[PDB]
Amino acid sequence: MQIFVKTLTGKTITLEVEPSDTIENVKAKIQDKEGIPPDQQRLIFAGKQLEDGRTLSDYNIQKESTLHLVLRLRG
Amino acid sequence: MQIFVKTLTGKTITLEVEPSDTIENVKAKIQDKEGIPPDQQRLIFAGKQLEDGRTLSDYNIQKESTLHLVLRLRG
Amino acid sequence: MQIFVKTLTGKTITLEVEPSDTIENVKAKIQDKEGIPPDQQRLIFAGKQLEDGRTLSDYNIQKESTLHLVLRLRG
Amino acid sequence: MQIFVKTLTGKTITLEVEPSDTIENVKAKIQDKEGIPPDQQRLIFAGKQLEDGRTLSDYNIQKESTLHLVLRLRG
Repeated sequence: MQIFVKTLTGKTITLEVEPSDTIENVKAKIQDKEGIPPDQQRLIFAGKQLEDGRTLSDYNIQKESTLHLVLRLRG
Repeated sequence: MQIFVKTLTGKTITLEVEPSDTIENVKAKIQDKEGIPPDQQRLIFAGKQLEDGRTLSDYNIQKESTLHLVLRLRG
Repeated sequence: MQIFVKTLTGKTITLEVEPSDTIENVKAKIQDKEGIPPDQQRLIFAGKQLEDGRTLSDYNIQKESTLHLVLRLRG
Repeated sequence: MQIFVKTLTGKTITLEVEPSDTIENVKAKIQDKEGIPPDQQRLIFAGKQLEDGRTLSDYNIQKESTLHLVLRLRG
């Protein structure tokens, strides 16, 4: 299945994922596509920051769902 | 199976792959060999731009097939 | 299950892991969260240095256990 | 099983591996332990450079075998 990740300027990243993929896997795929390492990534769905160890289905993220990407800064 | 990845100068990278390998896997292997991360890579077969989440067999890419590698620039 | 990795100022990194995870996998997860590559990491449990090729269950590390993270320097 | 990776000054890296592990997997473990990425690594066993896609058993690499590590430079 396909989902989308959007930056805050509305730039979009298209991903191929499975419901059993962890949020961490999704971050790895974002790194694969954009060079942004997982530790610098926060993903948000329905206003909620998503935890690395949980799956997409845990958050009811289904096909064509849109996630939001923001940076994690040091400190 | 074995495939070749050619740069635009005709330089060749030899890879060992399975038809069920994703294009992303191939890019990982190119990184394993040349240090070029996946997000900087564009793979082309028969003039067709190749997507990370799909497999080699999805494109009918066969033994001794040649992919072409070009860089992805920012913006 | 969830474990905690503690830095020496008592800063905490929380991880979701399986007992069958290798120490190396844990290091990969720490890299996923903090950007610290595995080779720079030493993990300690009950005063004992943990080996990359071994599992968490090999060390009898269970849920809510605390590991300590230390740096590996050159030479 | 256990194998050894030796530099040309004879410093040793100890690895635990499977016969079904690829040469690339070993290079990944060498990166995990020393921070040297696979593309900069050449491994030598029995006077021959080892190809990433082969398994250890393809080269008849056995328990207590020692591989030799040399750098790959740009050309």
